[PDB]
Amino acid sequence: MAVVTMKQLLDSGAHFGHQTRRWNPKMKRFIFTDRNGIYIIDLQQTLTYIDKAYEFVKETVAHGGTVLFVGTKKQAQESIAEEATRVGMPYVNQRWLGGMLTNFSTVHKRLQRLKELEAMEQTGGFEGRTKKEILMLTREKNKLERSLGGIRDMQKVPSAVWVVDTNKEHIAVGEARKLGIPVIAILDTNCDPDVVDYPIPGNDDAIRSAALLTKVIASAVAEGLQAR
RNA sequence: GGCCUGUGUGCAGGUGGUGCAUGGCUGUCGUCAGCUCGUGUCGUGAGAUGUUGGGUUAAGUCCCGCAACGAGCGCAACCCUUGU
Repeated sequence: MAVVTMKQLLDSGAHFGHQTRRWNPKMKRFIFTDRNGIYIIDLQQTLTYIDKAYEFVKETVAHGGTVLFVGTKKQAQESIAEEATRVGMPYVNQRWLGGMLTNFSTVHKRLQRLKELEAMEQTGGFEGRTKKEILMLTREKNKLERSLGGIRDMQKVPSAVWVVDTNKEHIAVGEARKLGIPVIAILDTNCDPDVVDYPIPGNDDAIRSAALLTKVIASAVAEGLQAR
């Protein structure tokens, strides 16, 4: 079962991959052909694996669970932010700090610092805070927001992750597979299916495709919530 | 009770030794800006990362990046004096 299909999928350009000289030949299971020097992806496999991952995220969220959206790539980051802001789920789209989920104690302590600074802002304490103090702490708040702002309310150690461009975000994949978390991911030709559990073999270098895949995963988690 | 008196007894006393047994204090590299730690990660491991890289700074000062995130001692500032 899929909310979308080949037509409204390849309207974007998800069927594309990368050139024939940058690819993991584990992808052969998902290769369709080679055209214009790039490989083309088996969208039937993408549909059945979309169904797999949809059922996965649905049952996890219904049992009580959370997905971390990670799309630091420029091609996807704004869409990732949009869907994650809509559904109200944790996300990062600017940078992955090494240790977000495996040094989560420390990263959560710095989230507590962010909330302390936001309570400071609520108090509007500006007169006891000198000028360089105000400016350096605003810069620090902006750093903490750019990095962790998408997960202000996390305190989870979550149950799933949603990756764009494993090659770009190999740190999150390693942290997940080290801590025992499942990762759904957009598998392009340059990616590795051995690390991804419930993949989604689309394009990562295409903004429309990444937005579309984030949208269907967003809808899946929304229905997993509505099933509560 | 104090005070001495001696019998002495304990013992005081030693600027007598060892600063290669020691504290304390000090010098010194150097007021140089560096030295470290927790967690995480990499590595069989010693260890590495952080703390490297680009730029900037008097400065590990700060920024941008970055499997690192942070913290601490140091930097700077708080102090005195001089200058309106």
